[PDB]
Amino acid sequence: TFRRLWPTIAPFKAGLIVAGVALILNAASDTFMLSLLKPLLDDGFGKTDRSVLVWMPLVVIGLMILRGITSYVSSYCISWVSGKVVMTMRRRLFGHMMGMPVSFFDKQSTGTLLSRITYDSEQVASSSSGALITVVREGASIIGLFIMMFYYSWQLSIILIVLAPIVSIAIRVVSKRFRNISKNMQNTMGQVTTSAEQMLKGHKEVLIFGGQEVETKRFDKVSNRMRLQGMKMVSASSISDPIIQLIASLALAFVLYAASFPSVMDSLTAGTITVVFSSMIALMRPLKSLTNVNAQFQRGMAACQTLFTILDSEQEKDEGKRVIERATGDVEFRNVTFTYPGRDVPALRNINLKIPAGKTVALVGRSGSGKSTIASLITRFYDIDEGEILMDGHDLREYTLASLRNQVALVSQNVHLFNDTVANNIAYARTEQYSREQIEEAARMAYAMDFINKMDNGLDTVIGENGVLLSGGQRQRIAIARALLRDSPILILDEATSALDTESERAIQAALDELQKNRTSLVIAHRLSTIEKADEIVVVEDGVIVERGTHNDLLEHRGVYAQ
Amino acid sequence: TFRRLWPTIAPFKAGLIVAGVALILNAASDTFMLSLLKPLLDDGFGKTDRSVLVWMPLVVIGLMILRGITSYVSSYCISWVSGKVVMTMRRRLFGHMMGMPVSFFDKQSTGTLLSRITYDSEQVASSSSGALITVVREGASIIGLFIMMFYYSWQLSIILIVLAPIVSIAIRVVSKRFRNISKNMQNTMGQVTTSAEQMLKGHKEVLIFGGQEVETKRFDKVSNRMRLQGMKMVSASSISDPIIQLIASLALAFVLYAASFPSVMDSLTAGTITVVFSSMIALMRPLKSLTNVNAQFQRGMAACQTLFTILDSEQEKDEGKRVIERATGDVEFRNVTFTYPGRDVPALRNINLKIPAGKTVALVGRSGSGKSTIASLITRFYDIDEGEILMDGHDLREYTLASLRNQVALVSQNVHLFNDTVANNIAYARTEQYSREQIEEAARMAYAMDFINKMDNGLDTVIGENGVLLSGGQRQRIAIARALLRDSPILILDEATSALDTESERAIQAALDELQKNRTSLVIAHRLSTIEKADEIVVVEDGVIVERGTHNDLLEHRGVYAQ
Repeated sequence: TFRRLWPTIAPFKAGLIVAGVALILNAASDTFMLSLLKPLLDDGFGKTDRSVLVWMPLVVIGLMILRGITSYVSSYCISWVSGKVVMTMRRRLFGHMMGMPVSFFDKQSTGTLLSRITYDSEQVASSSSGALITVVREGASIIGLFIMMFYYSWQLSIILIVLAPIVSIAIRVVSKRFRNISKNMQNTMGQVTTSAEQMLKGHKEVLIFGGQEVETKRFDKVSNRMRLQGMKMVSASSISDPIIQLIASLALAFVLYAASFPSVMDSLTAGTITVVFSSMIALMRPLKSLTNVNAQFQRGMAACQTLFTILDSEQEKDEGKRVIERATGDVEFRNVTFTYPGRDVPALRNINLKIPAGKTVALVGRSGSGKSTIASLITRFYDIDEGEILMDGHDLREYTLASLRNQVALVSQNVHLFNDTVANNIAYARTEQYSREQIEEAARMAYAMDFINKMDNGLDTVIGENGVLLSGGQRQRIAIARALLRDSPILILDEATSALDTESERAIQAALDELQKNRTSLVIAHRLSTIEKADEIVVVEDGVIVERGTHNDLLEHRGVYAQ
Repeated sequence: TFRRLWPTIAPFKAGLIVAGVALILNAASDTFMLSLLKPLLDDGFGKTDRSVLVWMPLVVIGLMILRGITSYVSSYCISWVSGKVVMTMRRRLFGHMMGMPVSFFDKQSTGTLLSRITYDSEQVASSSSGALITVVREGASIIGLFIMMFYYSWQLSIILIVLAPIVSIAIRVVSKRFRNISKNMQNTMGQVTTSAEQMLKGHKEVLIFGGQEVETKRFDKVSNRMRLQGMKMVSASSISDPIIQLIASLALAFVLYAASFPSVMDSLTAGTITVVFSSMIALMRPLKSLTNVNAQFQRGMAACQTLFTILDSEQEKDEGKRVIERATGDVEFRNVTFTYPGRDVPALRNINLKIPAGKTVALVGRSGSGKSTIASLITRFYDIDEGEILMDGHDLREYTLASLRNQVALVSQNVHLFNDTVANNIAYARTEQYSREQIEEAARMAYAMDFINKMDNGLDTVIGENGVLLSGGQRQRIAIARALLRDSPILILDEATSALDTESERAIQAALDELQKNRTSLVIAHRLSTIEKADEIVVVEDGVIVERGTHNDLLEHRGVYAQ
């Protein structure tokens, strides 16, 4: 139940199994390397036999080469499984995030989603594989050390297997106690840090009201309290390991005393006691690691639960089913009002605008509200809170999203150029339904083939980031070319600020009459030239419409039309 | 950095010396613990059978008690030094931050200054002190271990002091080689991660054009590349430790093979070789710890350099020296252009404005473009780029900043409340000057008797870490009381209340009557009732004044009155 991850890692069980075998060999390498001490001392520097010290360097090098090569094999295989489960997790996560509605993508998570794909998904497999290493390698180290101690000295091994659970619980209970103490001290330290934050935050009022003398005198007390809290934190942290080592040394002294008093014991040779004591020092580390393996694993699976919440989150609802291809019917807004998801202030009041068929009715004015969100409403980026958007005699909630978004083409300057070729970028998604002849025809009709064909290889060069890096005016032309692959009877034109693209601005306008040759066009205009050729103008400020005139007819209540 | 840091830590050299000698004793303790093996293997299981195995465990417990006590003493004393140097660093840094211009706080550095107060100031003492811990301790371990070898086996100790330079340079060079190998792979991983980010930042375009299939395919490609880069990165990272251990094992095997010669043997007892190889295995850690010493001290000095760059930055320009006590003169904005720091668009365009003394000149901006900056210019938060503010017949560059800020008083509902008494938050840096009777009179004139009675102790209640949680109206009434008590000749009413409450609203109205009846007030307004009561209303849009008259006078072109 706590995993919900085994199906994803199931196809790669071979890597886990071979990594476990490699780690078993890794632990056995150190176990045999410590077992070497008995021939090193008994057969070596005890009874004089130098022949055992001739091959002892060679067997040390052999076991160390085994240890290095099996450590690398374990790392490679466990990281291969981690890499492939990360690849599958990121693949599913990205496939689900692309389908998620943009309201989730808008300001709920914008830069941390890369961390979800990159950092948290890495952390899941990193912590899980670290836990598996720490429970296999170190567990087998404990088992091998106890086997060796049983084999060489079953008496001291019995004493050690009596106290090893005892010293394990002694480590675990004091670690938990001091970690809880450190958590309480951390909470207090965070409170004082937030007090310092509040001291820093009112910088403007310190300058006017009085000066820095009182603030410095109070920060002296706050920083002294921070210093005392830090000293107590590090004191509680540094009193932990000494106690653990002291209890481990109590166990060490008990084991050494088990060789002292019983005359039936102390039949060990020098090598046997050396091995059974080096086994204790080599067992201290696995005992310390096995106690903390569950915390690491639970951290990993907590990150994995965080990554699963996004994975199985609500996706973009596709309840509408009306399929539409080349709608000649026009869009109409009837008292539709939209509030931004995240806020409560309606940025768009009841809109009764009906944009006609084939016309170029624009929207004028920086409303700081749902002026731009009408574009989002046409393409169903943000679902309309109340009202109906009726295009071609049917509400947008009835249409299939895939068919509907094919009807609408969005032209802007903030255009995400996909990391592909120019031909694929201006024929994205439907890269096979348009052939390179259509690409050339649309580029020539876009008044944009001159610089595209100038661009290195032409239509087959790479347009992506860290590439040719076309400009914003050139991005307008590329988006217009993508729209001039047609199959988009609804045009929505952002127009940006129209920062003097000049012959490319004339390209935008010539291509705009080419688009509006048959397209129902809604322009969120910031250029008066588009207003001049606009057949109708509706001006919205602060989410409320003020006029529905037409340029010179609109000058009855001028306001800011001159500017 | 350390050259200029050392005076700061100089008064606390006693703690450094005590921690250093404690670490010397800790190193000596663990080396004596290793040295105890020679009695254990010679006078114990060796030639002399018994009469040492009660001495040995008792001395082991004593040495481990010494090890724990010395470790805790070193941790506490080095933490005391770290605390008393970080407290001085934080105090100096905060005293310089309070003196820096508001432009430094306003988006040149966000609330992460707290981190530079807390985190990057800690890391220095965390990196330096830890480096010292790893300098004095591990070196004293090294100086211990070789001596422990020299006392027991000079023959093997010569081989080991030949090799330990060789092993040290081998460890250092392979570590440098593999870190240099790893950082290039890290750069490539960052590049493909940025490519994945650019894939993520196209969600609107992908949804419009239905390229989720193409996006999933290209993300499969980039995620496979990411997985391969991760596998190569962890391979390069995990091929380092095996090579280090193999080189150390070559050194160990060479030592052990040299022990096989008759010249080295015939003097190494069972305990002598045991202590020699125990010293060998214990000598692994200090060398890597010295490499980590160099790395840690470099990182700490980098952080300290960052903090010093923050410390020695340019401060508030206090070149003016003219002192003003009661500024009864009219204020004048005369041909003034202000540009926001970090931006090129002038928030305030070149415009002229008179602020007659004793009059409530109202400044009206719906958008806020250049509205609130007029309040900031008088208080010299942001220095005026062009033009002079002729206050009382002199430029503010001539006036001393302290007196100028004493004359003016900013009033808003966004006023932050200091974590002091209400009697001290109502008089900041003036509670020692204005007596409690004046505090009572200010509370009486502030019409905050109900809210000051909501406080428990009343006049002397503590509004600390949001202890009382005064609301926007309550906070505005406290700031109003502060303005009354300080008796600022110039008032700047933010009027950010924006028609909230009634008793607080009438309190604001009556209190601004008490204030502005004998006090010039540059009011930026949201409530239109204040605008009607205002004498000279100045409508400001896009940094330029459009209409400078009365409500009925400039009703010819209302602009924003009907809103």
